[PDB]
Amino acid sequence: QFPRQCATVEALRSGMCCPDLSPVSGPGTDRCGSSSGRGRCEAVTADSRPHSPQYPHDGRDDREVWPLRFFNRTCHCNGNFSGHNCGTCRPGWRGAACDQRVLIVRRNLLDLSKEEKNHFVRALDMAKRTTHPLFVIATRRSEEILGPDGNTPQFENISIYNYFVWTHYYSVKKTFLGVGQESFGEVDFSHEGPAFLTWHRYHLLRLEKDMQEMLQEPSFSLPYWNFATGKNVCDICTDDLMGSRSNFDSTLISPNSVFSQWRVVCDSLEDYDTLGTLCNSTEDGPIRRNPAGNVARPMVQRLPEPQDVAQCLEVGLFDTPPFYSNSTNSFRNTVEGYSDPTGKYDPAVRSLHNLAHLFLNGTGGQTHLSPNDPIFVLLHTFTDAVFDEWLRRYNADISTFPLENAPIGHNRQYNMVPFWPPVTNTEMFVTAPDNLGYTYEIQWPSR
Ligand SMILES: *[C@@H]1O[C@H](CO[C@@H]2O[C@@H](C)[C@@H](O)[C@@H](O)[C@@H]2O)[C@@H](O[C@@H]2O[C@H](CO)[C@@H](O[C@@H]3O[C@H](CO[C@H]4O[C@H](CO)[C@@H](O)[C@H](O)[C@@H]4O)[C@@H](O)[C@H](O[C@H]4O[C@H](CO)[C@@H](O)[C@H](O)[C@@H]4O)[C@@H]3O)[C@H](O)[C@H]2NC(C)=O)[C@H](O)[C@H]1NC(C)=O
Ligand SMILES: *[C@@H]1O[C@H](CO)[C@@H](O[C@@H]2O[C@H](CO)[C@@H](O[C@@H]3O[C@H](CO[C@H]4O[C@H](CO)[C@@H](O)[C@H](O)[C@@H]4O)[C@@H](O)[C@H](O)[C@@H]3O)[C@H](O)[C@H]2NC(C)=O)[C@H](O)[C@H]1NC(C)=O
Ligand SMILES: *[C@@H]1O[C@H](CO)[C@@H](O[C@@H]2O[C@H](CO)[C@@H](O[C@@H]3O[C@H](CO)[C@@H](O)[C@H](O)[C@@H]3O)[C@H](O)[C@H]2NC(C)=O)[C@H](O)[C@H]1NC(C)=O
Ligand SMILES: *[C@@H]1O[C@H](CO[C@@H]2O[C@@H](C)[C@@H](O)[C@@H](O)[C@@H]2O)[C@@H](O[C@@H]2O[C@H](CO)[C@@H](O)[C@H](O)[C@H]2NC(C)=O)[C@H](O)[C@H]1NC(C)=O
Ligand SMILES: *[C@@H]1O[C@H](CO[C@@H]2O[C@@H](C)[C@@H](O)[C@@H](O)[C@@H]2O)[C@@H](O[C@@H]2O[C@H](CO)[C@@H](O)[C@H](O)[C@H]2NC(C)=O)[C@H](O)[C@H]1NC(C)=O
Ligand SMILES: *[C@@H]1O[C@H](CO)[C@@H](O)[C@H](O)[C@H]1NC(C)=O
Ligand SMILES: [Zn+2]
Ligand SMILES: [Zn+2]
Ligand SMILES: [Zn+2]
Ligand SMILES: [Zn+2]
Ligand SMILES: [Zn+2]
Repeated sequence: QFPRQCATVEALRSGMCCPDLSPVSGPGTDRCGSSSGRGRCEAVTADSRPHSPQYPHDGRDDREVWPLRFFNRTCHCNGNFSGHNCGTCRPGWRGAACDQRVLIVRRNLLDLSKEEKNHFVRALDMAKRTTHPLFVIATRRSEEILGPDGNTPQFENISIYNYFVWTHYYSVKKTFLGVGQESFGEVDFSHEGPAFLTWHRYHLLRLEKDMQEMLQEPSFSLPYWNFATGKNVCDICTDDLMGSRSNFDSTLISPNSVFSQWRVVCDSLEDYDTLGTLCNSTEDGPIRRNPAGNVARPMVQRLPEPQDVAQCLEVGLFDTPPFYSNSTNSFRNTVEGYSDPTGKYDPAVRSLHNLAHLFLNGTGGQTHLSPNDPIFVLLHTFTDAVFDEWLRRYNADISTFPLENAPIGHNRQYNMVPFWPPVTNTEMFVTAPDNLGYTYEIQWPSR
């Protein structure tokens, strides 16, 4: 989850992740672009406030108070600069002085031209195969991060797209259970709590930026899938888009799609939970997808109705106690899909976002794997657009987003795990057009 240049013995020893930008006088000369005034190496701010109760709780999880288990100093950027070394710009700005406004437009995948559809599928396929230029991932927990001989960092290179899968995995995986140790209650830093929407928004912003850099196309934008159609089919499961069903195995993707060649990451839960390792960059096994084919669970065999979206946008409180999968009259819990579209909780219901995932009946609907299916991108940009419209309706009213006692990872000033550099739920809780450099071309149902 860290810049390559800080995944070292010295950097972990110093507790500093403050890489050079333009070090002309030898190493360590231009930390955070300080020599041009772009930023400075400073102490990190991490959320101190208490999280909702956990039984048991020994507090040894590396994700608590992220990222202080690893680094306590980072680059704090000035003005409109940003990035791990202050070498780029805040979203909505570009140029060497980061003084030129930019606005990109996220569009319905089906409204794209034939040529733009092909461009998008080629870009995703390239992200799947190209090494992330900046980040490396840990294969081991903190206490074993330097290897058996105490001098070998257990980090691996990873593709742009696989890094997107890994960060989601790391946010949901179980805290490691030794011998004789009673099983902990489950935690989730990115679902089942108010950080659901701010977490997934940043996730997307980072993938978009990585792909813009990979293509050298500053204007590249992620499109969205309008899943609120009521349909009994996936209307983007064609061989020019996300891939139709294989005629040889109805849970596989058509071999006339590039996505039939993708192999998934993070699918060895049993090894992670027994050996106490983390997901590494080795791929293993194809995407499984089978839209509408969950015969056991019939409620999951049709997609959300258009009016499900108009209804959830009436729910006027962002979230409500106890800030969890059983909140009621919570906009967040409604869009996430644990409560019906009017606001009303009910443990049997699956709506909106959760329904879209479960409809896929495969890789796309297991929480540790789901981003391995690229439909995840398009389902999350749609979910984000609903979030953005709610932010516009209700003047970005953050007041019900709890400062304390939310499930771990979900307090308002938590650094969303495991993103780098540190970034709070607060920073994503803004209207995108004016604050984050992007808008959606979309029409809402008028009820
Ligand atoms: C910011 O980070 C600095 C730590 O760097 C890493 O990054 C953070 C994020 C964590 O991951 C951290 O674990 C990493 O090390 C941090 O400075 C570091 O602070 C630690 C904790 O105080 C220092 O270690 C302690 O040093 C004292 C005194 O130094 C002696 O060193 C040797 C012995 O090894 C001999 O020369 C003498 O005995 C010296 O007196 C030790 O007494 C102490 O040992 C005891 O505590 C540890 C656990 O803390 C036990 O395991 C031992 O058994 C002992 O009971 C520690 O080893 C470390 O030197 C220091 N590093 C540097 C480079 O300065 C800084 O404090 C953080 N800043 C803030 C604001 O938190
Ligand atoms: C995608 O959809 C598939 C079909 O809906 C999902 O598979 C089904 O998942 C359910 C829920 O876990 C399984 O239910 C269990 O069934 C066993 C009994 O097993 C046998 O059931 C029938 C006979 O009744 C038999 O024909 C099957 O071959 C099984 O051997 C119960 O004892 C358990 O308590 C539990 O209810 C189904 O078995 C399973 N069905 C099939 C056809 O596999 C699949 O999980 C979905 N995948 C994803 C990722 O969403
Ligand atoms: C990266 O992650 C993969 C997935 O966890 C690792 O591969 C897996 O490693 C385990 C443990 O070494 C293998 O299990 C063992 O297999 C032997 C031989 O069949 C068996 O006798 C043992 O009882 C044990 O179960 C597992 O098969 C293997 N799976 C795959 C896909 O190869 C891999 O080692 C990780 N890499 C690093 C650098 O940690
Ligand atoms: C992990 O990757 C680094 C960096 O790779 C470079 O940048 C990537 C984004 C991609 O573009 C690669 O094709 C690039 O090569 C590798 O770094 C090289 O490592 C060797 C020795 O390990 C060193 O001699 C080279 O000079 C390094 N180059 C740079 C730019 O740092 C590294 O090897 C990879 N690690 C493993 C285990 O494969
Ligand atoms: C809603 O469900 C919770 C479920 O338990 C916890 O909820 C979150 C805090 C989550 O982050 C996890 O730690 C847990 O799964 C119910 O919590 C219970 O609350 C009662 C009353 O306050 C308490 O005595 C219980 O011990 C809690 N449960 C556990 C597992 O300890 C909560 O009551 C539910 N509320 C509604 C309105 O249904
Ligand atoms: C930088 O960008 C923000 C984002 O909208 C803008 O509001 C602000 O006025 C800008 N300030 C500077 C330092 O130019
Ligand atoms: Zn804790
Ligand atoms: Zn998710
Ligand atoms: Zn291009
Ligand atoms: Zn209908
Ligand atoms: Zn999701």
